[PDB]
Amino acid sequence: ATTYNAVVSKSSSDGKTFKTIADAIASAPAGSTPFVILIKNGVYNERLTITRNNLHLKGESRNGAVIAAATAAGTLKSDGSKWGTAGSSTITISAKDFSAQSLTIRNDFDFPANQAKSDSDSSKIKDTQAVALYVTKSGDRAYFKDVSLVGYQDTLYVSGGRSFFSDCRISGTVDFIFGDGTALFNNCDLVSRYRADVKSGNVSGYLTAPSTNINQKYGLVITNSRVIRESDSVPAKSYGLGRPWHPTTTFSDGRYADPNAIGQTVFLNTSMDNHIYGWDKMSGKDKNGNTIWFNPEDSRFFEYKSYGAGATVSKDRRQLTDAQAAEYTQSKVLGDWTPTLP
Ligand SMILES: O=C(O)[C@H]1O[C@H](O[C@@H]2[C@H](O)[C@@H](O)[C@@H](O[C@@H]3[C@H](O)[C@@H](O)[C@@H](O[C@@H]4[C@H](O)[C@@H](O)[C@@H](O[C@@H]5[C@H](O)[C@@H](O)[C@@H](O[C@@H]6[C@H](O)[C@@H](O)[C@@H](O)O[C@@H]6C(=O)O)O[C@@H]5C(=O)O)O[C@@H]4C(=O)O)O[C@@H]3C(=O)O)O[C@@H]2C(=O)O)[C@H](O)[C@@H](O)[C@H]1O
Repeated sequence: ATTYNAVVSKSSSDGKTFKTIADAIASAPAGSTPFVILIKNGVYNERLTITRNNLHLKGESRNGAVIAAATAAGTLKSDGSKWGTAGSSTITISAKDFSAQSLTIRNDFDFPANQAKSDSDSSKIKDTQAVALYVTKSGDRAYFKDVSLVGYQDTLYVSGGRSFFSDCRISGTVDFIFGDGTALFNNCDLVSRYRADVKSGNVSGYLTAPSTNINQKYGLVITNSRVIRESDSVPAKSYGLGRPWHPTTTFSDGRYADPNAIGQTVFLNTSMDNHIYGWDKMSGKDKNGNTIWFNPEDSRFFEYKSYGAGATVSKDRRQLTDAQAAEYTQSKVLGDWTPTLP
């Protein structure tokens, strides 16, 4: 009995359909009853901040139903101030029990074109993070099935609660899955993108930059997935599996890189092409204003039965025991939440 409460389409000759996704959401009755919106094939140039609990979007197809906007952290608003990383997001989830199925969410910020600009070009943005999807601390129990997330730097920002990504595609360059949330990814393609601006021998990017608090049991958990390159031009040993993001945070003794954001990234039964070289470090500013490096060996970076050309086992790539791997089942990672579609 999978009926829809609202239908969005590009055709006016469709029937009683909404022209925009924002207008379909608007039609939802107030409160927390389930509301399911069908989004017909088309490119919808909208930015959305979801504040209604129990909201569910279903695209006609992942290939054809697209929600897209172009905004970098360094893009200026009317008041001439920056959007910032969080502010750059095409879709922001600030409610509970959200789901999206069979659709694509993009940030269309043209990172390569930006990088190709002359250094003296005043329109060349330095703050190049451009978030496609941001699940916030108010967005617990967010479920994405057969969803594609497109971007370069900082594609997916996962913060606070639990999220589950299933049969998904996520693409990017630098820290394209990042944040402190519990985010489980199963049967996903994680696509490392070509970088025209990066010299031969230098690092093109990092799949993950977790900021998971040390007292949180689960961070970024990747299972039964495929870590792939976008093209043959993506060089061997050009991408890190993760680096430790210790976010700039305000404390009683000043504002600096969070010492306790000791991120977790775990890969289980995941294929990796040879663009992967291993884990890496990341720098921030400490309480004194000095550079401080956060090292992968000090972080919760683990693999279990990786395979494919990028799957080396070495001292620098710690491996879970079978008994440790059993701790990373969906049931354990997501606790009392079983992701379900309406
Ligand atoms: O509590 C809140 O909710 C909070 O929310 C806001 O905040 C968030 C965040 O919580 C804040 O801490 C802060 O975050 C900063 C930034 O916005 C965020 O994306 C992230 O950034 C990472 C690095 O710290 C940045 O320096 C930057 O990385 C650069 C390059 O951009 C990147 O390409 C790459 O570079 C390569 C090599 O790897 C380098 O070695 C070198 O050779 O250069 C090349 C190259 O240029 O190609 O890595 C470097 C680097 O490592 O420095 O981007 C990183 C990223 O993840 O993309 O963390 C920042 C930080 O910790 O300060 O702001 C966030 C925001 O939304 O603005 C509110 O603002 C806050 O008040 C509060 O409310």
